[PDB]
Amino acid sequence: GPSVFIFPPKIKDVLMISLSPIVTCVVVDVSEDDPDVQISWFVNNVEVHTAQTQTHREDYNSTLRVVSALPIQHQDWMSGKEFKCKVNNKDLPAPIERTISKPKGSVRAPQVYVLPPPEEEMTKKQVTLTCMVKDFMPEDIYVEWTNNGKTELNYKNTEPVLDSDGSYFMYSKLRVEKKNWVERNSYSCSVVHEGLHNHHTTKSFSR
Amino acid sequence: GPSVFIFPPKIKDVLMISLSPIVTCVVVDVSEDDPDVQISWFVNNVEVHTAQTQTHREDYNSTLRVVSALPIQHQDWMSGKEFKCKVNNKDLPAPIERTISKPKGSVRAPQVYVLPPPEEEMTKKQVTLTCMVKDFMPEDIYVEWTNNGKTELNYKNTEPVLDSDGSYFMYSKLRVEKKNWVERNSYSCSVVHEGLHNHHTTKSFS
Ligand SMILES: *[C@@H]1O[C@H](CO[C@@H]2O[C@@H](C)[C@@H](O)[C@@H](O)[C@@H]2O)[C@@H](O[C@@H]2O[C@H](CO)[C@@H](O[C@@H]3O[C@H](CO[C@H]4O[C@H](CO)[C@@H](O)[C@H](O)[C@@H]4O[C@@H]4O[C@H](CO)[C@@H](O[C@@H]5O[C@H](CO)[C@H](O)[C@H](O)[C@H]5O)[C@H](O)[C@H]4NC(C)=O)[C@@H](O)[C@H](O[C@H]4O[C@H](CO)[C@@H](O)[C@H](O)[C@@H]4O[C@@H]4O[C@H](CO)[C@@H](O)[C@H](O)[C@H]4NC(C)=O)[C@@H]3O)[C@H](O)[C@H]2NC(C)=O)[C@H](O)[C@H]1NC(C)=O
Ligand SMILES: *[C@@H]1O[C@H](CO[C@@H]2O[C@@H](C)[C@@H](O)[C@@H](O)[C@@H]2O)[C@@H](O[C@@H]2O[C@H](CO)[C@@H](O[C@@H]3O[C@H](CO[C@H]4O[C@H](CO)[C@@H](O)[C@H](O)[C@@H]4O[C@@H]4O[C@H](CO)[C@@H](O[C@@H]5O[C@H](CO)[C@H](O)[C@H](O)[C@H]5O)[C@H](O)[C@H]4NC(C)=O)[C@@H](O)[C@H](O[C@H]4O[C@H](CO)[C@@H](O)[C@H](O)[C@@H]4O[C@@H]4O[C@H](CO)[C@@H](O)[C@H](O)[C@H]4NC(C)=O)[C@@H]3O)[C@H](O)[C@H]2NC(C)=O)[C@H](O)[C@H]1NC(C)=O
Repeated sequence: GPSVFIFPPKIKDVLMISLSPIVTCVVVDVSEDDPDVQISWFVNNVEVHTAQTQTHREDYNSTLRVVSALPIQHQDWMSGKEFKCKVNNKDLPAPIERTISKPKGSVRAPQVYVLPPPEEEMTKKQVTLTCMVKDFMPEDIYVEWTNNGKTELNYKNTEPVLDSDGSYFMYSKLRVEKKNWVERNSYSCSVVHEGLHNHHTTKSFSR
Repeated sequence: GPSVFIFPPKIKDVLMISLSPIVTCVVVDVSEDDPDVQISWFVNNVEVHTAQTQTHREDYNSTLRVVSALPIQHQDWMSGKEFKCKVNNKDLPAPIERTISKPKGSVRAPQVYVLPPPEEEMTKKQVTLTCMVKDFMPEDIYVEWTNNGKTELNYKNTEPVLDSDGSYFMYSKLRVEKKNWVERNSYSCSVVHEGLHNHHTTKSFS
């Protein structure tokens, strides 16, 4: 029969009041001969009727996939309410129910540092700027590099790693032209995390 | 019936000639009522007879698990030969065969840099050293920090990340006593990868 997966909102979406967090319930292995799936949503066991649901074909193996997106209030996530999807179908011996909520635990703001290129790289045409983000809990975080406020082109993030004390760390690596680095630059690391004031902080090499 | 999974050697083991790389074949859902499975191993379709096999109980669900560990020659893995386990038993309708080999692809040696602590930490008793390992392919790598050659305790590695040019990078973070680092400079980053000369390099602060 079908299988159901449940997915949280993106951390940036739930921490920035201007964005639209969504909880998503995905039904896979739905039969082409029985596409009708009934999906019911609950918030702390109260049924709600606001989800947007769409069906598509998975050509890889001739099955259907149903995607149900529930728009949520930021504060319902942050306050630890439980979101539940209940999936019914003729091809199921019982409804499938999946639940998700913001895990309850310690909160510690990240310490953010920007590191210059290693000295040995300074003979190269392109150099590497590193943003160290550490000591944070929970692991959910959003990190980007920006230049003059514009979300940067060539950076890449590591995933968070569990440190020896139970906090997490990650690094963000930015490649830049050495010319741009030595000349007046505004490269900045920007971090979104629930432990920060206004859920956001930036670090830069200069003002 | 049973299911068979096959696992590669650890990258450090297969790159270091002093270590012992192993290819492992795991049979799950063996019946406690019929524990006997026959496992045969082949390298480039040549049967080999050196594997060590054990059986044990999985009490979670009253099944057995059989683990067969083939000690391999490093060059067989590195040259792209296929390793095959073949699992049989009197009640299977046909044997189950699993194969594994080193993935094909390009090789790029890592560039390794050590980064000092952020200047903000330099007023603290403990500081953070960073080893930046980048531009490598394939993603299989081993990275550690050492202190006067002794493998260090308090470091943690990121996993590799796919970079914009199809190569990989990672970082390794080590916490040290500041006094000790500024005085003795005893900490170095050691990297084991296919692309390096002797499959190894070490990087120190200058
Ligand atoms: C038929 O084919 C399909 C398709 O196959 C795939 O695609 C084709 C083209 C081929 O390439 C093929 O090789 C591929 O496999 C098969 O469908 C797949 O079925 C398997 C199940 O068999 C599914 O596997 C689960 O995947 C989960 C992860 O899914 C995400 O990530 C993968 C990539 O890593 C994506 O492919 C998926 O689409 C998912 O992506 C996420 O989707 C979210 C929802 O949209 C996104 O979030 C939303 O994003 C929007 C913006 O877009 C907004 O931001 C919203 O706010 C937000 O909500 C999200 O961004 C996106 N992420 C990414 C990274 O892209 C796994 O989580 C899951 O693992 C769990 O379950 C396993 C049991 O099945 C178990 O073994 C695991 O241990 C794990 O168990 C859980 O563990 C946690 C703890 O960690 C516990 O809490 C739980 O208790 C426990 N739960 C359970 C249930 O056990 C599965 O591995 C796969 O998702 C699915 N793919 C697709 C595309 O649908 C199908 O099976 C084939 N059928 C047959 C019969 O062969
Ligand atoms: C009865 O219960 C048992 C036990 O259950 C478990 O334990 C209990 C207590 C509960 O906690 C329960 O929740 C647990 O599940 C059940 O047994 C399990 O059965 C499932 C299958 O149903 C097995 O799932 C596969 O797992 C593979 C990964 O296994 C490793 O990682 C897990 C942790 O994630 C470990 O638990 C395992 O033990 C494995 O660990 C590895 O073991 C290696 C061998 O020992 C180690 O390597 C060796 O290490 C030594 C040093 O120690 C040397 O270095 C050697 O050199 C070296 O070789 C290795 O270090 C170690 N790793 C880790 C991290 O520990 C998955 O890979 C596999 O996925 C494939 O197959 C799926 C289909 O089954 C498919 O959907 C997946 O997509 C995936 O498919 C593959 O995809 C790739 C591309 O992505 C393709 O290339 C392949 O073609 C494709 N393959 C296939 C076949 O399609 C499975 O998920 C599970 O391992 C097993 N657990 C154990 C412990 O045995 C049992 O099912 C129950 N029975 C019943 C009837 O209920």
